[PDB]
Amino acid sequence: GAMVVNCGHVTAYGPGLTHGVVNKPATFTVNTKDAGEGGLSLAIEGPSKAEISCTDNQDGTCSVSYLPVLPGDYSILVKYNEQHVPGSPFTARVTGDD
Repeated sequence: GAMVVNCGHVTAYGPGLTHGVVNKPATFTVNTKDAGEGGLSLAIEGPSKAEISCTDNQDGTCSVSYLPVLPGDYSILVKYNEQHVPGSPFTARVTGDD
């Protein structure tokens, strides 16, 4: 196992890779810390689809924002330069309220 002092050039983390909330915005964080200013990409699968928005900020992240509209096992596909990341895929288990 790794430590916090030796992490990779580009990472994806947060509760939005592993859980969800139907009809309220689901989010997680990505960080191109030695990879660059950005340029990575995503795709999301499941029983249903999402809009996969993002925000630039001033903190160096590529902050991802999506919206699950039906309860399900929403599979994140992270890619870095045309191929998948070292920990891909991920699966956001979205729970419902109605």
